[PDB]
Amino acid sequence: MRIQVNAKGAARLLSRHLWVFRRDVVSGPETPGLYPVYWGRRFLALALYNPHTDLAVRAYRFAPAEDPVAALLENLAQALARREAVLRQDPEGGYRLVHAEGDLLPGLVVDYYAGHAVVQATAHAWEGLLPQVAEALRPHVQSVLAKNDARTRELEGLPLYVRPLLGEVPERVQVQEGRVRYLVDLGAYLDQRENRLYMERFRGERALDVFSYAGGFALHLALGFREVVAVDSSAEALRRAEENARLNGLGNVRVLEANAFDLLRRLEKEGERFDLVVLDPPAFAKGKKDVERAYRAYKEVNLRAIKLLKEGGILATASCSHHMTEPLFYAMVAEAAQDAHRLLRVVEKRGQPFDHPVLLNHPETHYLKFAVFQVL
Amino acid sequence: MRIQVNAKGAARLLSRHLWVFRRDVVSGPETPGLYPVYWGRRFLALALYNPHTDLAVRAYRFAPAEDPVAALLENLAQALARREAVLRQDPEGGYRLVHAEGDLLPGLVVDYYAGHAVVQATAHAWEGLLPQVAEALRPHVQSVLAKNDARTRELEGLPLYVRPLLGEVPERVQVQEGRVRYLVDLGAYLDQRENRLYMERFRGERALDVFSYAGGFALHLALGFREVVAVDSSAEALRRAEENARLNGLGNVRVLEANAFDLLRRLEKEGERFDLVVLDPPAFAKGKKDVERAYRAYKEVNLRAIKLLKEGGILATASCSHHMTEPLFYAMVAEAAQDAHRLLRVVEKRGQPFDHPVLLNHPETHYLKFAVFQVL
Ligand SMILES: Nc1ncnc2c1ncn2[C@@H]1O[C@H](CSCC[C@H](N)C(=O)O)[C@@H](O)[C@H]1O
Ligand SMILES: Nc1ncnc2c1ncn2[C@@H]1O[C@H](CSCC[C@H](N)C(=O)O)[C@@H](O)[C@H]1O
Repeated sequence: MRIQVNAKGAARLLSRHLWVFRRDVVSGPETPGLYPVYWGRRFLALALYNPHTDLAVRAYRFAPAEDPVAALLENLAQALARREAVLRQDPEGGYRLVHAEGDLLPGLVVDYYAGHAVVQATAHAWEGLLPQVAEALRPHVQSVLAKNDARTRELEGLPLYVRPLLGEVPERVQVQEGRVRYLVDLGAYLDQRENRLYMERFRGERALDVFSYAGGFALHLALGFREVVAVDSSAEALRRAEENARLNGLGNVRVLEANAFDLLRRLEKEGERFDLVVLDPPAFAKGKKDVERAYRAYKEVNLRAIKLLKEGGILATASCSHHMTEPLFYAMVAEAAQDAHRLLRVVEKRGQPFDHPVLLNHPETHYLKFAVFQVL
Repeated sequence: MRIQVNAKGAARLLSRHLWVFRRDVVSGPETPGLYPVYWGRRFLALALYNPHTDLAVRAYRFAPAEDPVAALLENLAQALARREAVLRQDPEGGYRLVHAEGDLLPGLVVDYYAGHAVVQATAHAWEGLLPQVAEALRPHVQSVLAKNDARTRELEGLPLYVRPLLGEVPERVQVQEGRVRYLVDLGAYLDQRENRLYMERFRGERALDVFSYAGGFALHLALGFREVVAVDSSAEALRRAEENARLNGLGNVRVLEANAFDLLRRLEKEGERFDLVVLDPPAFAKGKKDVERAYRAYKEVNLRAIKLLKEGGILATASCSHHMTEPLFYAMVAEAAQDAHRLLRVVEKRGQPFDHPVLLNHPETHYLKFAVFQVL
């Protein structure tokens, strides 16, 4: 079987982007699987293919190989390899083992929560290879969970479920993130792992960790701040926080359930002023249409946090959405510091950690933005 | 005396940008100096003012102070302070003491080359304060040179010259940059200091440091690469390189005078292939008009270096021009890796070191872009 694509799709794969959408496909196999892609009789790549989706082709190799399935399971080896050296030098931390496209393993995500792996396939061809994927994980895991309930799997013609693929997987587990530890529900945002560690270098009296979830940022901040106030919407989240709090021996970490948009503008009126504020909200946009409205949401919250800071305070602001490009994200923060009539010096601009790889030729692998500013 | 500005200029200073151009000024003192700025009878800031230039106002304080000259010399203290802690923990390295606008000291630049300071005033009001500036520098320098030959000083109505402002300043001096040392002509690009140190983590056979000047990158690379080949135009530059080379005890550092644009496309034909390439060209654009042509220049050289790399090699590419914004710079590198049909993974994205501060509300303080990619 061969996948044929037009001149547009051919150029995309030659520029090294991995996706070819349906409208640029001419002919393709009858069923989902691993097939080679051509532009006439010129080989372009090997790929994960689905004939029933707008995103039809997902390249994982740009050179012909004897066995397409071997080549794939090969990328998985080299992807697990790039980690290991770190997996044995900190077997208790939380790291990503496979970051889909970024590791040339499209539609596959596999996270490591200190021994207990969690696989996540979202491309049809993977579903049947879950047993091989698990085989490569045993030399490092104590178990493997298949969390395939993603609503995204429905577009692929895949069933929604969740269940073990090796050993026995607990209900939860603790992760050693630097000088602190946290729990995961076999919940954890490994993307901000190294940015949370960055925050340990700051000292001060009051710190306000907004959109904190389980208080990942608060635990690190509690080590250098008199008081820390983790804020969130889901009461279930703040709870995991208090739990992570005591588990570390931290008393200076009071939580506070509420809607950040009301809590902030309010704290500004009551005269509340902090030494460091961390903002780490969620997408605010599911589609290219939310970009406009999302921009305002992000702006408000940042404008507000800036006003809550004392002269000299630190602002750590972030975004994880693929709809909030980096130039936009930074434009917004400047729009916020502008309206606030406050001058922010740039402390540092960070992105995604090494275990969440980014491919230049494939923009969609780049979503995390993390910046640290000092108000003057 | 008071400086009056229209509604546009008033908004610029309220958004915390420091410049107000001539067309947004209503009334101002008869001669250059330090005056307060108002929008009607509403105080906006203190500033360095020149009535004969398009760039009329340069804010250095956004609050009224008893003594405008004291406030200025105060910013200078807090600017020298932010360094010192580092100046005593590495008294032999090269650091920037004053980065103009970024330190709220407009039109003033003062570099430290291991004890020997070099001041550079480009705003008229500073010229008469050079003696006070030098006073704040003695507690740290062995001398102070006034390199005021910048062609830019002519717009300000200032004379072009160069001469000592304290002690005796040598003809040259060595700087301790990490695990290597280099010479300066009382020549040195302190902006790339911390990016050169970053490069020490790489190992490999052949490394090609293009646009190297005195071989700052080559000296660091020689520590982990079999051979290193510093390239440049000015033969006088490569010479300082060989000198810096032997001074470190490095034999694996051959230089090569030539025009990078010819040398690269050529090396591609001769089949030359490297393990790491560093590109650190100059502006390529003096004005907003060169942006178009500059873009192509930057693109070519990057496209070429990418083709010279082996599968797995590292590319460290940079830009120091204020006309090549960051999104443009990264677009160009993607355009290059695209045309090259090579897939580049992002190793790291860095900017300017702490001693070359950037102000969010004032874009012109941000010019350095430094990125590291791994070809796959
Ligand atoms: N409108 C809203 N107001 C306040 N918090 C919200 C919100 N909408 C979502 N959130 C919370 O924002 C959080 C984003 S995830 C936070 C990640 C956390 N800092 C870590 O590093 O682990 C979620 O926990 C979510 O419950
Ligand atoms: N057309 C050209 N071809 C090759 N090199 C050039 C060039 N134009 C300018 N250069 C060289 O590019 C260099 C830019 S400065 C290099 C900085 C150096 N890497 C350091 O870290 O100290 C200068 O030394 C300049 O002489």
